[PDB]
Amino acid sequence: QDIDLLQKHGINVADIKKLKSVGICTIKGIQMTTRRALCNVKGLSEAKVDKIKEAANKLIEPGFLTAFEYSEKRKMVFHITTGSQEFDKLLGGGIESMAITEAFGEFRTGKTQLSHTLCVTAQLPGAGGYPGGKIIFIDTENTFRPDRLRDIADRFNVDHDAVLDNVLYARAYTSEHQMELLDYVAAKFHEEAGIFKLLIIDSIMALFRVDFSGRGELAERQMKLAQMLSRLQKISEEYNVAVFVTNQMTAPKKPIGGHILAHASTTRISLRKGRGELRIAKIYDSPEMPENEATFAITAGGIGD
Amino acid sequence: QDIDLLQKHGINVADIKKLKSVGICTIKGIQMTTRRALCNVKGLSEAKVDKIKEAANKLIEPGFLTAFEYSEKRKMVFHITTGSQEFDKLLGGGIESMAITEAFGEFRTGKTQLSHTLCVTAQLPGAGGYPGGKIIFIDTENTFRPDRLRDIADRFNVDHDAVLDNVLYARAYTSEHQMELLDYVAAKFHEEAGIFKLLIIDSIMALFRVDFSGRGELAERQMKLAQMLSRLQKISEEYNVAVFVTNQMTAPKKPIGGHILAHASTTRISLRKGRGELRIAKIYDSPEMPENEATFAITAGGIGD
Amino acid sequence: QDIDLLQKHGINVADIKKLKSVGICTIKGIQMTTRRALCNVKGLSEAKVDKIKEAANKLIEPGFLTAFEYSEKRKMVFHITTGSQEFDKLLGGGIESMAITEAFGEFRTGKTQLSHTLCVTAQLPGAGGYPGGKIIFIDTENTFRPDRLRDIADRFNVDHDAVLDNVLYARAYTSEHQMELLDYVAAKFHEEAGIFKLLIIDSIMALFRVDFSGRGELAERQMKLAQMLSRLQKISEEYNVAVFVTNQMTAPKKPIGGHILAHASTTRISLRKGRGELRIAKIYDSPEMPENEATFAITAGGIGD
Ligand SMILES: Nc1ncnc2c1ncn2[C@@H]1O[C@H](COP(=O)(O)OP(=O)(O)NP(=O)(O)O)[C@@H](O)[C@H]1O
Ligand SMILES: Nc1ncnc2c1ncn2[C@@H]1O[C@H](COP(=O)(O)OP(=O)(O)NP(=O)(O)O)[C@@H](O)[C@H]1O
Ligand SMILES: Nc1ncnc2c1ncn2[C@@H]1O[C@H](COP(=O)(O)OP(=O)(O)NP(=O)(O)O)[C@@H](O)[C@H]1O
Ligand SMILES: [Ca+2]
Ligand SMILES: [Ca+2]
Ligand SMILES: [Ca+2]
Repeated sequence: QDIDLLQKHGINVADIKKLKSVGICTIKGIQMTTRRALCNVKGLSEAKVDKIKEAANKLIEPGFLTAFEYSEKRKMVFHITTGSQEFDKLLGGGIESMAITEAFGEFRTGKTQLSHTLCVTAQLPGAGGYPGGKIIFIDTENTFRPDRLRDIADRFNVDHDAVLDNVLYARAYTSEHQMELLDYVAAKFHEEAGIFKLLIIDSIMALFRVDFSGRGELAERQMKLAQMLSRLQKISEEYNVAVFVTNQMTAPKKPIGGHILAHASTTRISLRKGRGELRIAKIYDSPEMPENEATFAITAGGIGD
Repeated sequence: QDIDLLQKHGINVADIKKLKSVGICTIKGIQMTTRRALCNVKGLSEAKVDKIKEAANKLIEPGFLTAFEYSEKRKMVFHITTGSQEFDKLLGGGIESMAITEAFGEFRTGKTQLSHTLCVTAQLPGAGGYPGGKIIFIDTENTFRPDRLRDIADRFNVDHDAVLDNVLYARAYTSEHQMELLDYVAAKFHEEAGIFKLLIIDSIMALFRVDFSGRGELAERQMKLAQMLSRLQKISEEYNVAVFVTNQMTAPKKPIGGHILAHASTTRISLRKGRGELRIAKIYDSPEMPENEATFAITAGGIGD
Repeated sequence: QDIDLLQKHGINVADIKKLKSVGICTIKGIQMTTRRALCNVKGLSEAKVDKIKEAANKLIEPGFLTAFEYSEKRKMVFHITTGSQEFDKLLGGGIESMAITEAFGEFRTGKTQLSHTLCVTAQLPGAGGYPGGKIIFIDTENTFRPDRLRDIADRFNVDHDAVLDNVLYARAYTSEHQMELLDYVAAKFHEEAGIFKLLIIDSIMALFRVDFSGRGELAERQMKLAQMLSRLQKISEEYNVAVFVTNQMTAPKKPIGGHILAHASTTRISLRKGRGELRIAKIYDSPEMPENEATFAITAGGIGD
């Protein structure tokens, strides 16, 4: 899987070290990057930059699978529960494993509360044979109170050391620091193979919208979101991890980011408020599920019924 | 912390004094600042703008902390009491130290009275080992009667010189003067390290709403509030100070500013009137605390029971 | 104070006379005015609009005063008596000098009678070293009977020429004529420096309600009250004059204007009727004084005991 099986095909050891310096840590990463981007590194000319693909084509089929064989391949996709059974019923088992899930709401609809339950409920063996692993959290506003996890660790009856130890945390201060933080996401996913299960960005555009205030330069923000919306989709397919992002709204309402975020998101969940601690969850833009509604109440312990 | 430790890591003295000219005085202040805001200072170009960042990369980890190590880091967050124990119980210890707290009410619900007690009660050693320091006050309507402090200095039994000397005052006349006044906030926070504890803006939108009309030019204000709502969040994290702002209402009521202020605020407290001098305080949009209520009295001495 | 002191700091005579053409006649008047309101005068563009502000920056500190130094600065605030000692005791010395005071009542509670005493009692040297000066009156219904002053001039034992000569009068016919009348208020305040002490608008909303209907176009008024409620607060701070407005009521009662007037008013006095010629005065929304009551009488001579 890693860049070590290419040595027994023709590729020398002087190119392997330079290949891992750019970011490529997997064999699927060589087939996910174009030749133009591979020729932007000093030490590998076109002649030698095309020879690595020849050895990368004899490892995996560049062919056409039958759709019956593809359903056998799509049984490694897991599903992470939310904490409430009516809401998992809405998403069709929970949060998908090779996709990007978005949630947007007004201001108190429970977007940080949904992300705090997933830091606990994804370390627990649930349905479909899902074993449970560690969790990366990237927070952009400030809202990662770790004492809130010790409320949700009690209703699942797990100890507080093993639930505060499998969560890794890093705050991005700006959108460039949000960009450079995904290098350490891949470097942590690769050296610990298969014991990371999801990745949370607390908000993708708390830092994007603020930097580019001007209307005139707005277009570039759409070639810089498009960097990390496909960077994020490629990370979820090499390492088979879920991706959960949350979004804010603007003013009679619609989320921020427009059509690029709405296209690149596989599943969007709208969140609005009911009486007291009840909230409503509708489905926008899902490939399988229809537009239905549910009801989750924010309790001491996060999402419930 | 401050910028002399870059000098031993490859940066000459020739470019430090221009980084102190825009406003950056902290190692974290370069991590808060983009590579975009670092190019429009005249005299720093592209192959030399980068080497400050990678020499800032050796002072700090750009890594991923475990959440158990983050709880060890979040013991520098203090809590400032309000003046009444039932109301501190509602907020969970008082006013948080790395966040933005908002309070809105109708017209006599006690928003200026709550801000006048915090100019006295934050100079007093309270719970959690909070030592007590000085206070910045930015007032936008007119309501900073300093003789009201000499009513609240008596119920805590402190002398009147030491309670009128640790409060700094400046009135913003317009929203641009509100913007340029935060430069002197950082320049005062930096030369007196650690002996400033909070920052009060008496109202954020007494001046924002007036200059503009209605939907004629709605956009210019939501990218100009978004400047000083993240300017204010960044100041609270470099220097570890609390931020307390108050808000007005409009007409069956909801505050002014909409979703940008409602998103950027970590904690909102609604205030409404009871019989006589009793008021009610509900919680809107908190990351830890649930929606409860409490009663406080506006006595001679500010907030009481 | 006035605009000749900018001439010695780099500004030619060519651009002073156009700043005196929009209405700005004071060094503080440039600090009250944005860089936005300074561009729509034709003949002043972007690289030259800025240098007035930074040359206004050397006349004053843009800094932070200690609150002990601010109490030394707030001894130029005077207090004008009402005519009765029990009612001055309620307001804490009388009518404040850098604020907006509102009085509302049912229909015969004595709002015009209170305004007729202040045209006499403010020309008399009272408490706190208040010397006494001239008075601007803006009337909106019709009720400025000048023979009523010659009843109140007798109980203070002053002659009738010197009490009918220091009162200037102008009736606004509509709310736009109410708006354009504040230009002559500033032009009269500036050429006679320090010998004007208050400003009375007989009712702010006798004219702001006739022009607009119901809910169909409610907004065009809020954005237009908010013009002259901050226009009026800015006039009171450049020239240090009191502002007294009166308000009407509607139907179990509350005044007209809602939350914008209730926020922008520093002190509100409710007025209701007792037996015969006794009235009651309660305090709504004061920054210093508590909610108390004080009966006053409407005699031949206005307000008494
Ligand atoms: N411990 C708790 N118990 C019960 N309710 C809580 C608790 N903590 C927070 N809440 C409620 O959860 C809501 C806040 O949820 P939250 O996920 O923070 O929304 P949010 O979308 O992140 N707000 P924002 O980031 O500004 O958009 C509020 O209604 C709180 O009252
Ligand atoms: N010294 C005092 N003792 C008792 N009550 C007081 C005192 N000073 C003010 N009050 C009361 O406090 C209330 C005013 O509180 P305040 O905090 O100024 O409200 P506010 O929201 O700032 N008004 P506004 O700025 O126009 O929206 C009124 O009911 C006053 O009667
Ligand atoms: N010379 C006087 N001597 C005694 N009482 C008087 C005299 N002139 C007027 N009054 C009384 O004072 C009151 C006048 O009320 P006024 O000052 O007009 O309040 P008002 O609220 O402005 N009325 P309105 O303008 O219709 O809302 C009435 O009760 C009169 O009877
Ligand atoms: Ca949140
Ligand atoms: Ca106030
Ligand atoms: Ca009248």
